[PDB]
Amino acid sequence: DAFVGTWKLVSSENFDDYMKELGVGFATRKMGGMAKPNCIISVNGDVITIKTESTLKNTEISFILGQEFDEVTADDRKVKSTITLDGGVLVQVQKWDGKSTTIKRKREDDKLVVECVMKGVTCTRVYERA
Ligand SMILES: O=C(O)[C@H]1CCCC[C@H]1COc1ccc(Cl)c(Cl)c1
Repeated sequence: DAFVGTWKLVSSENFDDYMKELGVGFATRKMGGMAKPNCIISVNGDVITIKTESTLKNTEISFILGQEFDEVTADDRKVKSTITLDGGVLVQVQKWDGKSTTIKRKREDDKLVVECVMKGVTCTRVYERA
């Protein structure tokens, strides 16, 4: 839709702090921090696929909106994830061990903007079309 495409990371603010609040260790933070992934979003009927590709680590999720699914995150958390579409924003919550984080993906001009919150920490990542 507005989201379908191949997107390349162009900016990131507060991602180290976000990863620290998730409990990610120093080695993984160091690798994730200077990664510049691509994010490839596609849709086939009810099923949306988001692939994240980078030199040291790739991930993929496929989901139906509103249907919880199991996910292994890039930092190896085992989470229960739910994604909905709200006012044109893809809103993802991850739940594990009584904790949660939310990841909002939105389209703004030429940007795919990703806002990630864990407790008091807010990270903003911007992708542009490859
Ligand atoms: O920008 C995003 O898509 C956000 C979304 C939420 C998880 C956190 C980010 C994913 O972050 C990384 C960062 C580095 C690597 Cl190498 C990989 Cl596979 C994922």
